[PDB]
Amino acid sequence: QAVQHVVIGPSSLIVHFNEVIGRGHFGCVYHGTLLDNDGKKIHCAVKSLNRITDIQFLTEGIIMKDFSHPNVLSLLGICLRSPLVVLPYMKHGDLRNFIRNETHNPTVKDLIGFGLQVAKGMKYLASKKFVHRDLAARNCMLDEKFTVKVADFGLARDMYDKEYYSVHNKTGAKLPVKWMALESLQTQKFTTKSDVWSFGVLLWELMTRGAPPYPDVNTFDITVYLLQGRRLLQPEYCPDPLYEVMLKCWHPKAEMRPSFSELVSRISAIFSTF
Ligand SMILES: CN1CCN(c2cnc3cc(C(F)(F)F)cc(NCc4cccc([N+](=O)[O-])c4)c3c2)CC1
Repeated sequence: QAVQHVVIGPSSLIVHFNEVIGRGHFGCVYHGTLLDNDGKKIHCAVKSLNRITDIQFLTEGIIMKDFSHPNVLSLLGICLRSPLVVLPYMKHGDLRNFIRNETHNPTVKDLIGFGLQVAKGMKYLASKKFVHRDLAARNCMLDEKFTVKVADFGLARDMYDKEYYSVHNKTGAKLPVKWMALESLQTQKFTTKSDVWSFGVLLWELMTRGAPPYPDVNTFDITVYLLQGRRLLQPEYCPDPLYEVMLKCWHPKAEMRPSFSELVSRISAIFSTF
């Protein structure tokens, strides 16, 4: 109820409804224009929540206001007036689309840096005891300054690409099966260590420039596949030490996996060497 420090004046926001920039299960995302404190016009992304009809409990992602880090998506505010969420505009869309685009030329070193940037955002989130539960290349955003923001959390949580989700049907939980840690597929619960397993998959996505993981393994078999110790193979252009980092993320023992803080050290070292 004490949300007032996040409310945006409706006469201070223009939502360009004719320009859908995204569609999630909870509602569309539009290009918008925001009048900032300094009185300057700024681009923004506005997310409508029209699908959620009854209940409000979603707004218990309001804790995202307290989050602040260059690699985590900030909340600009909410506009009441279907409640609307106002978020920064991300020039290059989701990380995975950006790298999949053949008219783009990210270098091998760009690709590793995107990876490090995510590692830093996850480091920050881990320390605030925040578990993401759906880290993947399609859920990171890339701004004009080519800064990666970890997204799809808090008021921005949604499915923007249902292709890779299963819906549990008993709990309604949305499960991105090919990004999920082994223990998660078995117990259906998520921890920082399961975020670390997903981060590994994210890395692999980067080095393949957004190839689909385990293309020849069907969704059912994925579990025995992992139980047998099979893992994603090294991409043609992934430096040996980086692949080594991926393997650590997928150790069958969660406690055995590196922290996000260790991942920041290792990737940063790799980013500088060569
Ligand atoms: C044609 N273009 C691609 C999309 N465009 C944008 C630009 N900014 C966006 C900002 C957000 C937000 F800040 F809310 F995160 C969301 C967009 N699209 C929905 C979306 C797609 C993929 C992932 C996520 N996400 O929350 O991880 C969200 C956004 C889509 C830019 C121009």
